[PDB]
Amino acid sequence: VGSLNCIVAVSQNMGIGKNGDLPWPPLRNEFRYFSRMTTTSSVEGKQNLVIMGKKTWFSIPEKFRPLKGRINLVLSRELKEPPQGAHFLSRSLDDALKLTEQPELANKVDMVWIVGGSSVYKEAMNHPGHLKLFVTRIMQDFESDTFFPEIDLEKYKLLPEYPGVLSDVQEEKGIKYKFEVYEKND
Ligand SMILES: Nc1nc(N)c2cc(CNc3cc(Cl)ccc3Cl)cnc2n1
Repeated sequence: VGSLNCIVAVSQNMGIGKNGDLPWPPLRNEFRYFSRMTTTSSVEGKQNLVIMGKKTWFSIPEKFRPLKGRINLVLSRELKEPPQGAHFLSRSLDDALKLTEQPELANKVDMVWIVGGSSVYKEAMNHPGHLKLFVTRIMQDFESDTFFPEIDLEKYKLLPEYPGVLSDVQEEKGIKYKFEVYEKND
């Protein structure tokens, strides 16, 4: 299995959701970036795995589920089988990553991308090991009801650039944003 990664877009007051939708109007190129980063696999004959909580799964418009070209795994203790359109179900993050070593996944998965929501991000971020965060900073405040966990900069180093990742300020629908990549290894 390849690298372990979180990807997120967050507003200036750390918001990632309001009522199961984006705090901000849709940003088409920002989404294109999320799709390209999560879908692109370095390794022939493998796909990337996306891991998400139940609420994150149901927040994706039906037409985009499952995320195409990616293996889709949902996390839930309540659900007893993968939701309609999803591929895998695990009770927890540690379980999902364990499954990634089983015969049925071991040779199929390249990168793993955690795509939300708050508790799954939080658990990943303080679990020892090599982890990157791909963070889009939406540089305004947006009313939100779910939030990104604190990034501990003592552990997470902001990379000065990354191949495939624009370094400069982006702007869509009047809203400035920028892409960042953080890395820890502990
Ligand atoms: N950088 C970044 N990282 C993520 N994890 C993202 C996740 C999504 C989720 N997809 C989606 C979700 C809702 Cl709530 C409404 C409509 C759509 Cl198309 C969209 N953009 C993302 N950008």
